[PDB]
Amino acid sequence: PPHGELQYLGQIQHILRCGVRKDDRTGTGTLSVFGMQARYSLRDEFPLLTTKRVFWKGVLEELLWFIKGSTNAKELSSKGVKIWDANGSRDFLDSLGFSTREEGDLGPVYGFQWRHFGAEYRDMESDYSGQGVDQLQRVIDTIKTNPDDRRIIMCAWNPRDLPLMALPPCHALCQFYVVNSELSCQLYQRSGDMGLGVPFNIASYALLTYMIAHITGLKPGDFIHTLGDAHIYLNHIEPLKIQLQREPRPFPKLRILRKVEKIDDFKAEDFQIEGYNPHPTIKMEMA
Amino acid sequence: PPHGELQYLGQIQHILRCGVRKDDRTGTGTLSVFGMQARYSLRDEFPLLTTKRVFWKGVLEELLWFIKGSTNAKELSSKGVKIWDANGSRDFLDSLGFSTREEGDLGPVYGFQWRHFGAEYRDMESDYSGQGVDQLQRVIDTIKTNPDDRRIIMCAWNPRDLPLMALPPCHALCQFYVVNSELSCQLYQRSGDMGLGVPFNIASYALLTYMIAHITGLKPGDFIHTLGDAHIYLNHIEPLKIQLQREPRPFPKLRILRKVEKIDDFKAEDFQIEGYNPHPTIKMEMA
Ligand SMILES: O=c1ccn([C@H]2C[C@H](O)[C@@H](COP(=O)(O)O)O2)c(=O)[nH]1
Ligand SMILES: O=c1ccn([C@H]2C[C@H](O)[C@@H](COP(=O)(O)O)O2)c(=O)[nH]1
Ligand SMILES: [Cl-]
Repeated sequence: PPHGELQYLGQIQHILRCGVRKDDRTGTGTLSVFGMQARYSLRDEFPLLTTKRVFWKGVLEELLWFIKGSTNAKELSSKGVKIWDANGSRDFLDSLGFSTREEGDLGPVYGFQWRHFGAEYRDMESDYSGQGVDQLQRVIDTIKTNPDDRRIIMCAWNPRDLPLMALPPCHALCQFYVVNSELSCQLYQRSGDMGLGVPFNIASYALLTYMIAHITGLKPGDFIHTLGDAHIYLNHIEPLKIQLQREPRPFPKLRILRKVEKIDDFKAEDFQIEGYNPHPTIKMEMA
Repeated sequence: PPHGELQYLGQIQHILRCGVRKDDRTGTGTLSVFGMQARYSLRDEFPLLTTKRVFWKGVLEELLWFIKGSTNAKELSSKGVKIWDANGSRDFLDSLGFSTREEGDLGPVYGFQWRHFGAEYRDMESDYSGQGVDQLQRVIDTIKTNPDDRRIIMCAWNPRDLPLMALPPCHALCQFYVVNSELSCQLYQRSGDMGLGVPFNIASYALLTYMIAHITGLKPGDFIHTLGDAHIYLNHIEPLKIQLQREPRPFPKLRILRKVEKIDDFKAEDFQIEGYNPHPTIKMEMA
């Protein structure tokens, strides 16, 4: 029975061989395929890639920051995870014509869309309690009451809010699915940087699934990752060919250390990755 | 190259062989698989299924009806297509608690979200011009000016609006992609009745791509159909095994009969399906 990591490595291989050359907004150049889908089993394994070290601290801390609805890069910055920092900087905000906005204000990105979809965004300090739709809690209650439901969706693509956003979300929607007591999740990702983004993104949605599984009493099933524009940046080709030579190692397991009742209650300390000794990190220049 | 239709038929097969029983509200039951993807080439052919007849005129009228932003079932019904009629009727509306709604008023469904995303829904009679995001035109404008864009999305899944819709959308979002003068489109369909609904859905989005390609000077590229809950109703199993007997006849072609430059300008008479040779319609009862 093949290693789950092979779905991912297979996709890189496919894009390297069949991707078509396609310029991008950043100017870097890509090899590009439109429309891909892979399936990672969450059953007694957590698919944290092993052919390079993935930023597990970043994934967990960033997901908790989404859960709490934060739209303040500094709030994540402070937990030791700098991934959003450039996007909240003075210069960049200015780049986009957001001169009035205070630094760190990312606008109505994921955390606001997850907890407050449709509320009038003001700034990153505002109290949004009980405004907009709480999609994350709705997904959880739907699972608890009607697992057969075919509309368990959370959606961060808000055409109305895109003008106000630092970055338009790559992870546009996700759907949950339950049969035989197993919770699955399919993410629609409109845009995937295969090198730097995608491994992080898989870990991030798998983690969401385990969290949701845990508070609804279900076992984690499958994470189905669907891609729009799946791309390898031209300058990721060499780092990736090195990656492609390494041997997958067993995926870690993910242990949740205490029974947790509300998704809001999860703390970073609740979670232990166990058995993860990946091949070394591989830097890939950000585009 | 294998017939495109085989993608669909092989999905039916997979669900028959591999799907798991899952209940729905009707008490029909389904076999179900979560997460599937098929690719239909649009180059010089049009995937209107041939192993049963597809309701092409329903497809074309319905798509033109969405493009106008209509949410009134009666406007479609006057074209000879009755697919939305039940959902707009006095008894149905009452069943949803829209006791005071004019009959035909579907609430903010596809047409409204496509043309007026995020406007406050009034009724099916209202003038909406100027309000909401005209996602369909924005997608068009973006294809002409910035074909490389990885953000060309139209979203019908509006959590704010769901409580007011006759039905929640099955097609939650679609993404467009351009490379080498070819326009592709991926649909994310959260829920697919494989027998009754999917061959229709496929024709629908293939048609839309053909329309947009036309007005932007592009060749049709690929249609990628992604599915969440891909299901066969138990009372379709037998009809489907009849269908699987049949061997696909070359897909017809779509000719568009005149130069049209605004998507609103398309009329049904503008389109000819040429060389469609389906086996007979197979009746499949609505769940
Ligand atoms: O979680 C994320 C965020 C971004 N990206 C990549 C995809 C693109 O390369 C780029 C976003 O830029 P656009 O697709 O918007 O051009 O970052 C990811 O892979 N994952
Ligand atoms: O364009 C459409 C609309 C509906 N359905 C099917 C999918 C489900 O069987 C049902 C919708 O019911 P829910 O998924 O909302 O329960 O209709 C389609 O296949 N295509
Ligand atoms: Cl990483």
